[PDB]
Amino acid sequence: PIVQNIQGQMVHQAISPRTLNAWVKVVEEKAFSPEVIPMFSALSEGATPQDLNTMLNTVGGHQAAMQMLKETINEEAAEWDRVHPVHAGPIAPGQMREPRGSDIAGTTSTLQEQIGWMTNNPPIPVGEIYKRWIILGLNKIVRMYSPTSILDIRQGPKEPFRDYVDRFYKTLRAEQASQEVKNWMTETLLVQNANPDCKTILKALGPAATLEEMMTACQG
Amino acid sequence: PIVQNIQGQMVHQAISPRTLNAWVKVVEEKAFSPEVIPMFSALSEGATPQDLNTMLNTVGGHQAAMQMLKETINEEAAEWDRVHPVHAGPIAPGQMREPRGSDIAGTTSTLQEQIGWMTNNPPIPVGEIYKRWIILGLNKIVRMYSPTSILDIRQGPKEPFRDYVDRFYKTLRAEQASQEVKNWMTETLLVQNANPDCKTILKALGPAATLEEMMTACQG
Amino acid sequence: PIVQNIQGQMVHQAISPRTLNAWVKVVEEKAFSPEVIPMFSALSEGATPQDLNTMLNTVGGHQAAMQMLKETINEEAAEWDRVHPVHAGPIAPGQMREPRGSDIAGTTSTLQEQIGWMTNNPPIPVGEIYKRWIILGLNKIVRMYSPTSILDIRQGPKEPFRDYVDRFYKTLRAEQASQEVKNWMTETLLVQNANPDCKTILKALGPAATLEEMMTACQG
Amino acid sequence: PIVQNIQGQMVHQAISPRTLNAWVKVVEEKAFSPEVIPMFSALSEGATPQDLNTMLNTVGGHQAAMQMLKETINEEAAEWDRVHPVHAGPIAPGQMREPRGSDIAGTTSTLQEQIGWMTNNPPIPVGEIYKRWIILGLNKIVRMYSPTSILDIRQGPKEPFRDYVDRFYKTLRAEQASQEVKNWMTETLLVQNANPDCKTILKALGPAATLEEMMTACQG
Amino acid sequence: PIVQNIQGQMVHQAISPRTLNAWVKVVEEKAFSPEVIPMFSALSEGATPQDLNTMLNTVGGHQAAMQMLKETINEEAAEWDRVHPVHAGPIAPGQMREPRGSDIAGTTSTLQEQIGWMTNNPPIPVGEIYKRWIILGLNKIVRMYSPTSILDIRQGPKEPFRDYVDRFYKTLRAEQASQEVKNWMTETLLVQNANPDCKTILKALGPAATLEEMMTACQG
Amino acid sequence: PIVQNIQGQMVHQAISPRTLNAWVKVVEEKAFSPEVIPMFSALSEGATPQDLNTMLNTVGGHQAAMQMLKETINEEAAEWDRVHPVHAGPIAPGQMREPRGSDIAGTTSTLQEQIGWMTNNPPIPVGEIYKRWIILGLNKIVRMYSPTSILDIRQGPKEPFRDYVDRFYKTLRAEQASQEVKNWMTETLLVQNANPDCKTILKALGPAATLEEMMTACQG
Repeated sequence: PIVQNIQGQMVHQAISPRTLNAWVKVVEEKAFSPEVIPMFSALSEGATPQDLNTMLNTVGGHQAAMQMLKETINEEAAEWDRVHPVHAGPIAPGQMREPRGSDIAGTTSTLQEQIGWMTNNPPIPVGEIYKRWIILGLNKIVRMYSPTSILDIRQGPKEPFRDYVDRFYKTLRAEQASQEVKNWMTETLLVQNANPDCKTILKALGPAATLEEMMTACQG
Repeated sequence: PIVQNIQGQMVHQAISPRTLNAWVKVVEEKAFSPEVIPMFSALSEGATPQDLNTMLNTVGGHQAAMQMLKETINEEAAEWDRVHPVHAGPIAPGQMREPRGSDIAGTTSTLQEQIGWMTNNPPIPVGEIYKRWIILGLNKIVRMYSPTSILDIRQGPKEPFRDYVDRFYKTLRAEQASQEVKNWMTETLLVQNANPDCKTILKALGPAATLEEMMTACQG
Repeated sequence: PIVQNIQGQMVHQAISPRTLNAWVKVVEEKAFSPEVIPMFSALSEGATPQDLNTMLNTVGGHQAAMQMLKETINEEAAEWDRVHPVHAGPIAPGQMREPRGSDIAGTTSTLQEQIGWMTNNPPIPVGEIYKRWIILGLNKIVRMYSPTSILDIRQGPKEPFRDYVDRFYKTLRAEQASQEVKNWMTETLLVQNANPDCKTILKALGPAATLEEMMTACQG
Repeated sequence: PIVQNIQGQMVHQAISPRTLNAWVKVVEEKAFSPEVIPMFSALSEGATPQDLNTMLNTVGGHQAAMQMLKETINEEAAEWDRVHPVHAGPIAPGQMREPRGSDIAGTTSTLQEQIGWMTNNPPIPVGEIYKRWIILGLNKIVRMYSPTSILDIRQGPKEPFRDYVDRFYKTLRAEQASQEVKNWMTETLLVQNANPDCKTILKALGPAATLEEMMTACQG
Repeated sequence: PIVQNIQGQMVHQAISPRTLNAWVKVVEEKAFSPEVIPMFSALSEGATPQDLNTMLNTVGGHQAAMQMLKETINEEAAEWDRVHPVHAGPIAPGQMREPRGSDIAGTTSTLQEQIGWMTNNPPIPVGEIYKRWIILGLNKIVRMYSPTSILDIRQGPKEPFRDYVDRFYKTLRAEQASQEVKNWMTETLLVQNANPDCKTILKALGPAATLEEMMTACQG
Repeated sequence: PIVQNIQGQMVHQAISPRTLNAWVKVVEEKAFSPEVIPMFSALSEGATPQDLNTMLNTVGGHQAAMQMLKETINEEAAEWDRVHPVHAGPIAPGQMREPRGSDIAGTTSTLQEQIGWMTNNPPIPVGEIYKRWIILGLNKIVRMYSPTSILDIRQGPKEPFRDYVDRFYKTLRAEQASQEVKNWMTETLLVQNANPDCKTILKALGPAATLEEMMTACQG
């Protein structure tokens, strides 16, 4: 990943083994849960497409998820090539040729060319584009790992309200259908599926009730 | 988070992966203890709102508590907007606009806008305000996670005074109240709920005795 | 490796103890899984043949695999020396001589000659060729460690489609066939070797079958 | 802490997470040994009272010891405020006001006042006083934590002299008496409490008994 | 060890504690094996003789091996003295004296003299010579630590070919002999000591069969 | 410990928690062995007397050895004060007062005075003097922790020669009576205490025999 110097300029730097070790360990230990996308975006800030291909190929196991991510990256690269055709002929001396989708992916280009793209004037953010594509692929992967659907949630007679709302919001963050649909769901489905006693305790507070009073009602 | 860089010019330095790993580990190992608040306040010194959002997203589990935290952040932003209205219009070329609640919460504010609001003279304390909000939310969470009420703390027949006062002060620190209420409670509740064998000893010392005198009295 | 100094001449640097410890640890911990080749290509970047020989010699155990890798390096060096004539006699100053196969292997050269061949104009990628040879050898090794063949994978009656495709893609990554033949295999045998229920499901799905829709169809 | 820049101003720097991690690790693993006080004084060097409050609040468990430490800090602050009058009214610019005991404790101030008091000319060190108070409190704690007294140490018939002198000097390090009383006891009760055989050996050694001579005499 | 410091002026940098801890760990777990010589050469790149003495003193246990190493260093020093005589007399102000046989081992040579001998132009390769001596000693020690001879390696009746060839090549690498002798040793011993069925299987392939074909013959 | 900067000057630096942790771990895990003195000398290069008092007070357990070290430091300081009396009266403006015997230890002087003493013109090496004293104390400690004497060594009928020579050289390095006496002992006591069969095998080679042939004789 590129790093700025004392005078402000930046140059390529070898990827730290600690970053790769932490990424592989968090992938192994935390599997594919909603909290891998923020850590992935934090680990590889400013990473070249070669570094992202490294961080993806290094993930042993869960090869189906990695194949899904590869297919998503392939579709995004095809759409990028369709929306931005590259020109042919001689290239200007002060400009380097613009990358194609397969080259934005970093599959058929050298590291020096990535560094030249990233440190050009004006700079070309190939790393950020490929990171956005990988984040979309990881969103689709965490959607696939979702164990249950949002509608099938029903609290057991003994399962505490805390565990119920924990499971609910876990699969809700794993759903990621939309934002306003999520807002409507947390109003309706959250109170629609409570245990009868605590259910009517929550209905006593009306729809204006917030989550804090919703929990301290059934609390104790 | 931004940091003083040689010489005297603050530049943006992205959050280090080791800090995120330390935060994930402390939330995994210590769950939601009263001490986490200081560990969180010390791990994120001078952090941009984006860094605090990253540190709150990287949490694994406890989704209910994170939801209460987000809702209290929204409530604090609404109160800030009700107290600090924002006037619309074109901005000054050299001075930045006054941020709204959504600009403080890092939801709709780009990283450059936050860097501006922080490094500008005079500085806008967006980081400290968002930290105060998150600290209020964490106080709510740790006061909710209390297993038993402070009024129910009672010593066993052979439970030593050591573990009794340890558990009592732990629950009292987790409990929420003004300092004078705690000053009254440590004088009215501590000696009364003790074991009678050592309760007589504490009564023999006196009502206004300090903690160390009673502790060395029932020592052994 | 050879770290490129900021706005200055590229300076040689000894391999980091951290890098070597991470390498020996991943070897010992994961044996020879298909990701050890990407992780090796990641750890060893811009490294001299001396660095690569050190990284290979620090490996303890699997001496059969090490001897096979050395035999592959010897075969590659023999082919290089056969298809590339070696010049001799007096050599003009400021121009290094013709690198032999035994020298590009690093068994008959020195760090000075390696750095000279990597700093010449135009540069000669001695490191990038020796790394290519090591990757060919590691590919042979990981093919030898393949427990089962690819044509002999059959889904269990209870073993789910996710686990089946995970094993299938792991064996495909281990497979030695060319990429053009590799595609037809994942297009045909994936749906031709599954259990009858989801087999008929994917048959009703028909052509243009992609992994995402396949896994969404075989749900439940 | 307050790191002194090389040829520059003493720039303030937030406590690194490593310091707090080591502090919580030692206070968790080693409980309250006599040496923890030296390690605490080592980790926190030139630290603001905010840093010391953060280091104390991060301690998890042993809440009775923390309450005793806070009571000791309160007593020291009361004494400081009693024996030092506090000025008020308009204060000349460029000169900070009189530091109060509750203010020298850092409970009624921000980081700016502490940094100003630790940068004034002449300097008024708040850190070296608040650390002194914390060390007095930790000394009271480690004295309270000692399981056995110094006057009640007796060597076992089979237990050798080395283990006996180890326990004796550990309890002496935990002792609360003045240094002259400490010298008196380490001069007399050491030989006055040993096993009769080596007791007579050390009596034959006579006056000017020195520890290495004692341990060389009691050999075998 | 000395290191190239910005810009172009080598200055002395003391050995880092982490390197010493890595060395102690590798001489605690790996103990003495063929892989230790390569690890040692990588941990001590460009080390002054004082650093190598420090790294050889920190080894706990195995005092016989360290004594062998010291005696072989003395023997190499005597041979260097017998081959490179040192003339006595006053030294020139510009250039340094020729190091004696014991000035290499860092016994009577101060650190400043070694730094001079290394940074002078032309440099005196004291570090590489002492490293060659230590490497000869380590080769002696690892050839001594061999449990059995290479002639005694024989495969069990049901012991798979994998473990047999692994153990055989490990003992052959630990053994000390010229590579030319090993070329006959392998073709004479590998096939003969195998299991009778696998013996005939390998003999069916041919005498000059490579290792990979011989392996894939009895694979499984 | 002081550290050099880019301009070449040195200034105080806070002691790293990693150094303290490594020292405490090596002191406890390895207890007292001849290889604790090189580790101590390597860990605290350039450390101020305050840092050495930290590294000594931080050693929990083995308080008798620490008291021996304190007594040795006290005797060395008394001898230093006797051999170098300090002058009275006003001190010159360009010179700082020379440290007394007790102030070399850093017991009654602040850190700033140590830094001024170490970076004066000309510099005064108080740190090196106190390190020499501590190394002498540690030598006496490892002398006391020697389990057996050098003369009592007699190899058992079954104890292998390797274990015998290991124990011999261990307690010989732990003896440190002298260096030429060590050279006489390794000639006489090593050959005088062998098992009769291997004893006469060693006598077959005469006194001119070296250790390598000495061991390979009894080997196998």
